[PDB]
Amino acid sequence: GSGFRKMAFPSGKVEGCMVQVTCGTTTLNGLWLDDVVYCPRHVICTSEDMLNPNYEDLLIRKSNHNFLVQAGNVQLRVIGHSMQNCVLKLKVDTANPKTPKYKFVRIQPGQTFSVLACYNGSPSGVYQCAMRPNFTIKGSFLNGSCGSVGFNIDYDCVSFCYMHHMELPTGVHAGTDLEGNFYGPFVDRQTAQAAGTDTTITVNVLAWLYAAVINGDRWFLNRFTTTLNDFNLVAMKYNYEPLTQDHVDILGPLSAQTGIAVLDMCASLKELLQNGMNGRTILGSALLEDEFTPFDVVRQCS
Amino acid sequence: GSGFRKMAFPSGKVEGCMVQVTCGTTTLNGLWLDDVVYCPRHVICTSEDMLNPNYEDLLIRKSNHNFLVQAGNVQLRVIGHSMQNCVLKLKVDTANPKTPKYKFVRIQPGQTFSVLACYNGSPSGVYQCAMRPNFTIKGSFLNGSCGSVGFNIDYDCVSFCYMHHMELPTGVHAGTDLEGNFYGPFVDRQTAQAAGTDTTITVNVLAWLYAAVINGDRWFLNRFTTTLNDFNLVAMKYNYEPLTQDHVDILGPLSAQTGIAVLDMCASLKELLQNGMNGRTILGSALLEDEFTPFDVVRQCS
Ligand SMILES: *[C@@](O)(c1nc2c(F)cccc2s1)[C@H](C[C@@H]1CCNC1=O)NC(=O)[C@H](CC(C)C)NC(=O)c1cc2c(OC)ccc(F)c2[nH]1
Ligand SMILES: *[C@@](O)(c1nc2c(F)cccc2s1)[C@H](C[C@@H]1CCNC1=O)NC(=O)[C@H](CC(C)C)NC(=O)c1cc2c(OC)ccc(F)c2[nH]1
Repeated sequence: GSGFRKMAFPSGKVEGCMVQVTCGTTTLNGLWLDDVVYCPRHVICTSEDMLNPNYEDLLIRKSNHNFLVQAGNVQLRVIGHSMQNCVLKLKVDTANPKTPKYKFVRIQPGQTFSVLACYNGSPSGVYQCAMRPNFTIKGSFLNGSCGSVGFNIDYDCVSFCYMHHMELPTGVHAGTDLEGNFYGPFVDRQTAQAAGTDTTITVNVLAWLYAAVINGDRWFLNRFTTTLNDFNLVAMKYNYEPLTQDHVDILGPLSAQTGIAVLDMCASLKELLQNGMNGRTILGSALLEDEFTPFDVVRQCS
Repeated sequence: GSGFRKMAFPSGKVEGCMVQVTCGTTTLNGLWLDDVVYCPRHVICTSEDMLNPNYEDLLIRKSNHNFLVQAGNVQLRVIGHSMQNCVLKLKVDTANPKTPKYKFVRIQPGQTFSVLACYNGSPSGVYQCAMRPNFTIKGSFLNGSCGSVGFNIDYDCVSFCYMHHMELPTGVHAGTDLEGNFYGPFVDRQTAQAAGTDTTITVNVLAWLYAAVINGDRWFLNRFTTTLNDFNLVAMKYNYEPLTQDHVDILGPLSAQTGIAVLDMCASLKELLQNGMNGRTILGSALLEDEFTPFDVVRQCS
């Protein structure tokens, strides 16, 4: 009721769409919706192609009949293929009977989603992640994970937002939306790529402070307010992400529920940043949590 | 390498089993396997009853027609009912086509499982919990969550280990196995109930220290070793469970993968208990985490 546990969405509706896609001996995960399978285009790369592939040229050598698509051990015959940015669309001869109501959405930095981690078309586990401000995710992914998807569920409709492509040297992860456009500055090639410096997701820290208040932990409230501009300028000095107008908007329901204005909570956070945690804790921890969204708090705390 | 997240089992095989069970104005969740629906017996209760319910009496006072079972928006027909401890078994006349392979297990304290949180028969979220040494679980359960289940998945077999009954005043949770026997000293009546004192699950803290090493977080390591007995003396002083030789053996794979002997890792943990974490974090946490088992770590980190 107030465990503030990271909670994933139930994965069944996505489990019902996971397939494997093979070229030669390279097998990736794909997403089967209606009569189309979406997967990372680099399923077509050999070891020698991967360092700087010419995807257009590599694809020229591929026919429908070189792609093995399987649902478990059942083959789906490919009847068409095209490349859209960094994903392959394979048209197949069978419409997925388990296709949920779905959309493809591009998530915003700081938003969260569930990841269904899959190996050889086979679901291994589900966890919740945030899209960091530098457009990486702190996932958990082994060899074989590429094509695993991230999603949100809204009353029976699955919003697909992420497909996995890459691990960076820092151990973080990078990927695309379901139209194949990378989040952040990354490219699908076998190089060491550097992420921007990561920042704290301010909007989620504020959600967490609201959640603390809702559960009666409110020692850190002060009597002051701030302007949004002033707060944002101070936030950046502490490696906190500035608030957007969307962020202020989504804290509105939590503001209404506690009666504490968004900018009063910002002024309370501002004092915690400047004065430190005093020694004390909040909902148990001396660490401020930044991967609980306003929506997550609303969903699991009121 | 992998990264490291609190990971639940894909919940699809359990979502296909969830139904809604109503008796009077009480609605909760049931689990529909073959031609039986399992749910918490106190669906049969109205308000007065709930303080000192005589369940045998209450159950003989019901007929099959009093039980409204719904799968989606299709009423199932109840043709039979019995009671097994705190669980009600409703025989229906239609078998569940999505019934997975399953068994019913009673887990030991320290073991983890996934919880599919449900409301009105509808899956809402999934998360990973551990059975605490005081037989509570730290979940996120609200009104309407009763009948939600916990489970592990073992090679396409679902092991059901938990059904949800109660929130304690402290905000932790209590429930039964699928045989209807409570974990811990709790009772299904409408009263405020305290738990015994909790302890930290030491074998899990060690597994998580191994996960930290595998993911490149090493500051807490030291050159020392301890005996198992001396480790246990200190552990028990700090309210940590004793580590058995069986625990040592189960950490073997992670020991091998990292080249850190179990009793070396115990010396690290002893220094963390005595000296604290001195402002640093491990895998982003400022507290020692005890809700990953050795198997959880192995399965996730190779
Ligand atoms: C995928 O699972 C993919 N694996 C393959 C494959 F084996 C053959 C062809 C295509 C693909 S996609 C994998 C997921 C990684 C694996 C480790 N944890 C992960 O999340 N993605 C990769 O292996 C990608 C593949 C490119 C998109 C073509 N490469 C990297 O993630 C990668 C390469 C790197 C180098 O190269 C010199 C240096 C440092 C580095 F951090 C790095 N990362
Ligand atoms: C269930 O979902 C159930 N709800 C009902 C119900 F509304 C009517 C009849 C039967 C049931 S089972 C719910 C889950 C709880 C609700 C809050 N968060 C949860 O996880 N379980 C309960 O409400 C149980 C029911 C008993 C088993 C009979 N009761 C408690 O959890 C409960 C009762 C408490 C009191 O009673 C005076 C005091 C303090 C307290 F913390 C407490 N908890």
